[PDB]
Amino acid sequence: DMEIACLDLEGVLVPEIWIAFAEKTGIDALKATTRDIPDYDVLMKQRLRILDEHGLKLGDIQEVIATLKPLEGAVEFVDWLRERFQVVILSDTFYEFSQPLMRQLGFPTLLCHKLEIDDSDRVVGYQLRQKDPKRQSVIAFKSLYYRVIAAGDSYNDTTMLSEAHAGILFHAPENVIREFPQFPAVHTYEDLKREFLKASSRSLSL
Amino acid sequence: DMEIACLDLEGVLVPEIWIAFAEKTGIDALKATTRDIPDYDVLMKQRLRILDEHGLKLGDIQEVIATLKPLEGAVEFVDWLRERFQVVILSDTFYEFSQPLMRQLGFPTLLCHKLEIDDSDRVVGYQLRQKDPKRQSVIAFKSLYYRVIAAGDSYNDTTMLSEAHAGILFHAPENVIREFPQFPAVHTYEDLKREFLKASSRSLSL
Ligand SMILES: [Mg+2]
Ligand SMILES: [Mg+2]
Ligand SMILES: [Mg+2]
Ligand SMILES: [Mg+2]
Repeated sequence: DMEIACLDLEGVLVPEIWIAFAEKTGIDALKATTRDIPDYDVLMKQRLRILDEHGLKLGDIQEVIATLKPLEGAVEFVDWLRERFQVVILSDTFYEFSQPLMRQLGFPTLLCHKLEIDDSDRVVGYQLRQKDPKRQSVIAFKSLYYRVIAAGDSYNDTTMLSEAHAGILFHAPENVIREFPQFPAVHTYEDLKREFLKASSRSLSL
Repeated sequence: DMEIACLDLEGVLVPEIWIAFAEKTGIDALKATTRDIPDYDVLMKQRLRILDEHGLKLGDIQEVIATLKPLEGAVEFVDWLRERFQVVILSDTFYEFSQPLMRQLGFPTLLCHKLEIDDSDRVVGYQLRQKDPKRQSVIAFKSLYYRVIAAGDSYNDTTMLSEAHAGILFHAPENVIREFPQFPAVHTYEDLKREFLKASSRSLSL
């Protein structure tokens, strides 16, 4: 009966940060995701190039991300979940990029990657923490004898969902839902609550 | 590099929960200690029996514990820490006893043990998650390539502190302080902040 709820960040609790950053700054180029560029090391090399070409330092970038908001209903959902589970966020975001949004969620433990910042505050590099990081985080909780219930919205979440004791697709695209019928797929926070209740070994209230 | 701050709960952020609870009830028989009964299983079995004899269901217990508050300054300290680190609380108490205190700290991730609750809300047993749970939690975060900075107040916390990359003693007894000089020993939240800054590999502000 010892359970950790692991959540993806972008698309589950907050908007896709780079697309939202692109929308705020008018830099259309930054709307690009893995659907356009598969290799995260390349995409991260590129995104950082574009930022530097626009003279956007870390402080500048954080100013923009500070104007973003959690998805409607997301904070209430996190509050509900924290009353019932230990809540850990597993994301391929970066600490320095996501900080203003994480504050609005009450800074739940976040397991993600980091940036490399020079003495002039420029984003020159990044470090991926490890391979298959969300799956490996689930393994770490299993080593502590936790049952893990995980929710994610995209293909890059399916290893986490498969490794967990129970996985839930939230707001997932139809292709993903069709490819992974083993996970319940829901698209409202209330329904997501109900899937956490179904997956739990405990008797919990909605 | 990437840093998790692990905090012991009781004595660092909140009062010793069992002892405070037993005092608040006025029931002398609930006040027996590990000194009176050094076998923990026998002690816990006795506690559960006396609770039941006095009709104290989980809801009654939590109502009493909900009158406890975090130590003066602990709320601010947790907030300060969450701006700078990923924060995880480690404890040898039970989820059901800590829940009303955790709520007051914004429900940071808590890795601890669990009680067994029957359908009538009676406390009918307990489950320890694993041996040396705090030390093993540090090992789990190391398996995800985190550097761990830990703080604790007791002799038993020293396994956790030794396992961490940096350990800090907070409100520790003289015997612990002197036998473990490798951990800086402090007793105010401001000094605790300063020890987290010293232990960090990153440039962080007070
Ligand atoms: Mg996502
Ligand atoms: Mg999505
Ligand atoms: Mg303690
Ligand atoms: Mg103490």
